Amino acid sequence: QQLTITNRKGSGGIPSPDDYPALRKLTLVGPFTDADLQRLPPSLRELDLSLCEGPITAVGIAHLLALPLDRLDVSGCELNADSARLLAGHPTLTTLNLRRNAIGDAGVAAFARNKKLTTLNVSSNGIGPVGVRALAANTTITTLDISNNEIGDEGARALASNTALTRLDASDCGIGPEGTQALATSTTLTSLDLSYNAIEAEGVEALGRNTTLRTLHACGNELGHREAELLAANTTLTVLNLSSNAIGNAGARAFGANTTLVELNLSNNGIERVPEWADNGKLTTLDLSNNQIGDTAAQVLAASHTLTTLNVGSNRIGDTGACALAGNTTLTTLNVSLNRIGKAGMLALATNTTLEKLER
Repeated sequence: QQLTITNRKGSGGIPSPDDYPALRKLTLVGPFTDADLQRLPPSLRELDLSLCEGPITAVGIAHLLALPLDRLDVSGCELNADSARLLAGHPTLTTLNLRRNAIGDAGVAAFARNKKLTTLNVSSNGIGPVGVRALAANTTITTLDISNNEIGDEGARALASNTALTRLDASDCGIGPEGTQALATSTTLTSLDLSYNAIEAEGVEALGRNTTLRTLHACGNELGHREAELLAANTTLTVLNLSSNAIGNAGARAFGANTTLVELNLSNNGIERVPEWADNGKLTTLDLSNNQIGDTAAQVLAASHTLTTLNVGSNRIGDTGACALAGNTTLTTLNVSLNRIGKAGMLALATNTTLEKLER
């Protein structure tokens, strides 16, 4: 019902459908040729050609069209816009990945016509803003990744005009404040990832004033505590992630008041003090890894009535904090990796029965 073939000596003959007619997944690894997948069993409903390194050309894709699978490679194999058009051709494919394939603008333009693809990943294919203007025409992909393609603010606006996309990853797309507000004004987007982007304070303010997003990523855009306050004010988001910023103690303190967020990842923000999240808040999943949390902040954290999933790896909590945390009977997933905790704290944690998963 599932296979993984990993030939590295030239190209291994594919097993005919006679060998096994009961197959859902095929994973292929190493160098291969196009006829190899020509012999593919129609039993197959999925196909991973990420790990293959062979010189697959448009002819491969062509033979694949026959297969009734609804899943495609996770990396492509230096496909060109030719295999992009060809792939939009595929009838049953509901999820296709094409990351790091460098099909031009033209290539992605093709999927503008697809009517079955619900989820497309065309990540770091060199797509300028014009393939975006093209592809935003689609009316069917509900989920789409344009990361590491330089789509400026115009590709941002283009996408903000689309009205089928509910999930858009746009990390490191060269977006700025303007395209950020463009996207902030959408009303199909429930979840959006503008990381490594250099959106500015104005873009953050746009997003703070949004009321249609439910999930938002802003990792590595240098957001300070101002941005943190702006965001924290937003009462509509349930899942926020601001890793690798400088939201400092002040931004943490801001989020302390937010009784609306459910999960909040504040890793790598140089936080030292943590505030007191409101009781009867909604936050249940806090991530504070790679901060500069001492034992004191661990005791504060340990006092939360609502947290059930705390991550506090790569910090400085010693035994006192490990104990205090262990006293928490409401937590159920606690990670305390890479800390300063010693055999006393290890024991103290061992006593805790309420906990379900623990990394130490």
